Amino acid sequence: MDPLSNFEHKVITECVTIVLGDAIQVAKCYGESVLVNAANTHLKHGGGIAGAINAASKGAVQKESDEYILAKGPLQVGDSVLLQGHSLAKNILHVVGPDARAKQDVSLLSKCYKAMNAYPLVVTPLVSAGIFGVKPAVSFDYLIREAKTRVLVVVNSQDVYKSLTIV
Ligand SMILES: Nc1ncnc2c1ncn2[C@@H]1O[C@H](COP(=O)(O)OP(=O)(O)OC[C@H]2O[C@@H](O)[C@H](O)[C@@H]2O)[C@@H](O)[C@H]1O
Repeated sequence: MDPLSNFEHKVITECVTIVLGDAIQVAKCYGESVLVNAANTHLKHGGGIAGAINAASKGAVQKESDEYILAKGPLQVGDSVLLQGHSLAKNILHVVGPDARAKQDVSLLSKCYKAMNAYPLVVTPLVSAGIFGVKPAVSFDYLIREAKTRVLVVVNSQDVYKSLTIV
């Protein structure tokens, strides 16, 4: 009855556990979880996890996101918005990490990860660690520092996983 017994994982803190795998697969195991999307300011879900989440939703995520942006305008870097879960999770928290390519302030990861504490169980990638160019260890450091809730941080690369878990 513990989904983590079926996954390669390491307990990091009493709050945070890191899992090697696919964040969408992990979130599907926890019906009351919130799944984080590593988004951009306009919720245009291209290429990384965001595109996978949109594909998993058969486009419904993008349609919702389109509507949201036209109603409310774009997010600022470091902001987040809770949107529907689309049967992937209870809800999807779209979080806008800093894009190092744009020279944005990496410390805005503090705000990103703080936004997760509103929810009792969160499944998240390492925000800003892919297309956005922030080192996985930097992103993980922020998460570890900020977490005050149950967080499953999920990494799809064994190489990233081992870089973060072997001490
Ligand atoms: N399904 C997944 N499960 C877990 N980890 C994942 C998954 N897919 C990607 N990753 C990893 O999650 C981290 C976050 O990577 P990105 O998705 O590229 O996120 P980010 O760097 O915040 O870039 C966001 C930007 O990319 C676009 O998808 C998004 O529209 C935005 O423009 C990276 O280490 C990436 O390899």
